[PDB]
Amino acid sequence: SSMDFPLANLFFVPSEDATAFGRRLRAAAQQAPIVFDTAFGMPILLRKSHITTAYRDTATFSTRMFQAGILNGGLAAMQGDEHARMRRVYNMFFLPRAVSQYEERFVRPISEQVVDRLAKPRVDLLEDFAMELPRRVIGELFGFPAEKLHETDERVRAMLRGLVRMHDPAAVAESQRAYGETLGLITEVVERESRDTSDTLLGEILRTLKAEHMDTIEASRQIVLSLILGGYETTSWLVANTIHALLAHPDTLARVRQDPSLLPAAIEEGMRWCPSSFGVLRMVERDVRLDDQALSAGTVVCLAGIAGNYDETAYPSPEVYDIDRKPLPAANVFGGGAHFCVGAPLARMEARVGLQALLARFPGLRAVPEERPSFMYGAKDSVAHGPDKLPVLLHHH
Ligand code: HEM
Repeated sequence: SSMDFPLANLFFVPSEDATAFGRRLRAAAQQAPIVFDTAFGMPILLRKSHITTAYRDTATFSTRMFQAGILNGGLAAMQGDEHARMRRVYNMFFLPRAVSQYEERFVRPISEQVVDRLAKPRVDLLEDFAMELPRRVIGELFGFPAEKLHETDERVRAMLRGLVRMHDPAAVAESQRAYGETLGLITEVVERESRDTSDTLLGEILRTLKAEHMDTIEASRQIVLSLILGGYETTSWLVANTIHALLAHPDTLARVRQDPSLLPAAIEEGMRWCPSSFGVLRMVERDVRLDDQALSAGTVVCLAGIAGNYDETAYPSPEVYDIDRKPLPAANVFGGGAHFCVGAPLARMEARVGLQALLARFPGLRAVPEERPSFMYGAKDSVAHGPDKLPVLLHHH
């Protein structure tokens, strides 16, 4: 629902160049501050000043559109003080100390097992590594088998598609259907790990929720749901895009293999160069003017904060994957303001620890030379921008 905005098609466009997405967004930002994306179904805010303002004025740009779907009752759908309260609690699970504990207890072991398992006939690091690792990690946080989560794949994406394409009745309906079909699993996990007294990081989370007097069936389900949507599906694509960036720049890959301390930068520059999400959705709560542009109350819009990822003035030669950029580029993929991804520290860590294992174990790692991946937003019916595959050779050396 928009007005005088140029039509555009920025998201669902395949390209063999992983930079195409970023460039397109940037190119559109230079033509106009707001466009209407016909495939994505809403006005897209592209100018940094509009976006940074919008992240901070939550009463004008709210997350109330999430109150009408499966995320109702979760953190993202909360507003004002209710959100602040609950965010305080979600924050406790992602503190540096907690995140390191997860690294030693789960993510390092699991990443090593996942990687050794590849030493397989025809390796695709998307399905065999980037999807595998986060799924197994969530498996272990729940005390639940990873193969049972793997069968939720199509449901997890159906759930997510209805959170983005909410202008689409069928996507919304399938999102609800899929949640209902996954409620059993989610409730089971909650019951086992809220049990008498047992031991999963999930158990610790549920005991914390109770200690803070926020223990409800909805809250417990929503946390579990978060861990699935973010810590499994969304994290996968961040790992995939980072890998691709390294494979596509073998000098940089070599440097990183020789000095793993370069990994955090490799990941942050990854998020700039080849971002896995677009930003965020927001509901305009009052008629608002943004320079010459007008938006009506009731319009859902997208803040495409990644349109700055290719601003030459901030990141010269934006097409170039340069892990030496300093300061490191600001991570627009996690959103902004009060709703900024609370799981980021876990996600960044899974990527670091997973990649380090991979590069340690296969010095010979390289892309298969003329099977170029294809990139688009909507890859595999997800809500990520990502490759369709990442075929690799693990030797010579
Ligand atoms: C790794 C586990 C993850 C978990 C458990 C998780 C969880 C969450 C939660 C609960 C929120 C809502 C926070 C709030 O409203 O205050 C959130 C927001 C968000 N997360 Fe994640 N997340 C994860 C990973 C990721 C990854 C890898 C990405 C993107 C690459 C991502 C992108 C986002 C974005 C863009 C938002 C903002 C939505 C908004 O501001 O409206 N997250 N995450």
